[PDB]
Amino acid sequence: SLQDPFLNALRRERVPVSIYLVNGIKLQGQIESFDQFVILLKNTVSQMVYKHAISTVVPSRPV
Amino acid sequence: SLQDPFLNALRRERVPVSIYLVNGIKLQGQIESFDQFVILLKNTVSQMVYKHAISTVVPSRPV
Amino acid sequence: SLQDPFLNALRRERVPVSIYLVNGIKLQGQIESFDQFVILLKNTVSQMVYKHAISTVVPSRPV
Amino acid sequence: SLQDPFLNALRRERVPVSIYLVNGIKLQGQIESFDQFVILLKNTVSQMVYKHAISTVVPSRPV
Amino acid sequence: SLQDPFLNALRRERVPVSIYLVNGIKLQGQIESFDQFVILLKNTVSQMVYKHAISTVVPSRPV
Amino acid sequence: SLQDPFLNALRRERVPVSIYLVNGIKLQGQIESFDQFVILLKNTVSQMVYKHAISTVVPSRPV
Repeated sequence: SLQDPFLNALRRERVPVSIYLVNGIKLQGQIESFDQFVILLKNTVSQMVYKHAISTVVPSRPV
Repeated sequence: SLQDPFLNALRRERVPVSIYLVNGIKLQGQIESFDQFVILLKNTVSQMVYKHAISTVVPSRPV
Repeated sequence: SLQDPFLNALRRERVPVSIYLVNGIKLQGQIESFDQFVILLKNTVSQMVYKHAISTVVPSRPV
Repeated sequence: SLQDPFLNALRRERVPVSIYLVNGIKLQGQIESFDQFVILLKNTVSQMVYKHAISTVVPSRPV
Repeated sequence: SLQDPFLNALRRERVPVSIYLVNGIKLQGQIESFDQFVILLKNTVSQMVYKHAISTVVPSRPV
Repeated sequence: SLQDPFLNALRRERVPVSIYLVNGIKLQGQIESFDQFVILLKNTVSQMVYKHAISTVVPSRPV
């Protein structure tokens, strides 16, 4: 399983990520937390993103 | 695990939220209730939103 | 479970609803019936709507 | 399950239906066959439609 | 029960098909292979199409 | 199944692929890794792509 270690790295390293949604919208922030269905992306406020609506998670720099 | 405590906080605190749909539409209101598949968003009327159609849930202020 | 009591109320009360689809289209009618996957929306004819394509169900008045 | 008796009627009665897709596209023809995942819509040729891509099935007249 | 015989025919007969995606995009080629999640569509190269992203499979002539 | 051998080939051969997303976006890079839900596409950085958001995987040359 790749998803947990990948999201976990981005979390620990408080890396600025771009979460791209299935509709094309680009969300940005740091990954605050995550579970099986959602990812909490912190920014001005924490927003709960559903994984099912995420197409791709792009770190802003190598990890 | 994240989703339930997160939606639960927004509920108790009767916090104005913006639910963004996969189609880009922004719904607004307070979270009245929720289960495994839907979230009741109260406004002028209660509307049943399917989670599968939700991309992101954004509280209008920190919690 | 919120979905079943919610759709059930709209049914019994023969309330005019607007079913919004993931593509943005707004369907209208009364909820004739429903099961795990589809909702029968009566109008001129009964049309079978797949829940997976529904974003939000909006009653035309409080219930 | 409402889906099977509903599609079955449309089949037996060889009723002209409009299948609306999640992308907004309107397909037309008669329902030739169907199973748990797909519907064969006959027209000039039989096309296999995935139910997951169908938003709504609209008969061209009451049944 | 319909999907396998249908794709199997298109395969054996090496029939030019149009695979329409949920996003509207039209793919073309012959069905090289398929299992239960994805379809190999041969063209200039073989491309793996996810069935979940396919709305409709349209043969270019009757079968 | 064919997904695993197909992605595995593209991996071993470090073949430039185009992953097309359900939103129309074309991702490019080499397949670094993959599991049941996601594909790590290496580029400038590794990005985690959800398979559910992938429509088609197109190698840049035959394999």
